[PDB]
Amino acid sequence: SAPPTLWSRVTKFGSGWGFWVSPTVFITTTHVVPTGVKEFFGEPLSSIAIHQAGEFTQFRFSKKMRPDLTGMVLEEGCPEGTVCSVLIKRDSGELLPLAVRMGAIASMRIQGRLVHGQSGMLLTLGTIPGDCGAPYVHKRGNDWVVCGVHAAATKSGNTVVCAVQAGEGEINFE
Amino acid sequence: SAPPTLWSRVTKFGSGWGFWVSPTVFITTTHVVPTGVKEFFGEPLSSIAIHQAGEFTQFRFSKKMRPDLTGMVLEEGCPEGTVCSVLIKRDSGELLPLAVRMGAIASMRIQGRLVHGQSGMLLTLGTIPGDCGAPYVHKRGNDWVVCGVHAAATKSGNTVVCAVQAGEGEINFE
Repeated sequence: SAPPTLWSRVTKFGSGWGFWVSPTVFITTTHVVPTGVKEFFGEPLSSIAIHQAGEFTQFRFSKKMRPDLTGMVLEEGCPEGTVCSVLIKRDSGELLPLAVRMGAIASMRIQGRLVHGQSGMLLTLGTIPGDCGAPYVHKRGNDWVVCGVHAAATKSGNTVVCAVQAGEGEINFE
Repeated sequence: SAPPTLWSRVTKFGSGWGFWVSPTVFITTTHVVPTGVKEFFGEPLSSIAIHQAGEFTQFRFSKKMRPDLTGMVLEEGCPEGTVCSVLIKRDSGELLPLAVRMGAIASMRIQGRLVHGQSGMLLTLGTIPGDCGAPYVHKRGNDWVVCGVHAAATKSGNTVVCAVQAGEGEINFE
């Protein structure tokens, strides 16, 4: 079970959520990012290094925004076959950690677009519209690491997709 | 473990393999299908109903080619999260059943192309060039069913991709 400080990194943001990886680094899902604003968390956009790759968005602020936090490992994608936890917060405040077995990084057709991400199968009460941005995490030893942020899910809800940093690894026909 | 008759359905074909689903139906991987020939298994192409969808190829012959076989269930894709077996035959005759936990149906970038298929993670000695066409199977009760045919694999070999019948199911941003 995630400690309270880990949950405290999960942060309401735009139409979804985001995650404080460190005092200065915040990750979220591209499509939830508020548009037509001049600031994020009170900081002018120009003072922020905003990196975006498909559905994966990262902010690095020039000042410490969460100095209470230690830096956490951000993996480029979740270990295939690993059971990760999606740290879902609901608007009510309810915490809903969901266990998901991670699959492959690939592109999924989502509402007309081919979206690069990583799929997983819900093991656990699933994800719902508004959950986008919630972090996918797992433990390595006594530490938690984050590997993706929630983006989408199948109609049944049994399959979820998170945005990741990793690109398209080498696959060959056999 | 698969019975000898199940293995007997796995059939050398072109640059890979194919699988007899029934006395008249044979499935294989599109890219292994021999080109510039007039017959398959001694039957004129015109007497064959050849169906192709991406890397999934199916033949239905107009005569019984394997009357020794009972019809087997062909699933449109493998159950996500299920441990399937890839029934690999090697050119030497060696049988190499590999256990693979199946992931999501999606598109993978493979040598420049976005290829529709289903990925899985090798659990078990992996797949090698020449294995394409080998069936992905699992048991339901006392029966075996087939759900895909081998197409490709990552450089590490830890991730494999089979061609399937199923199309792109509904996914929505959350």
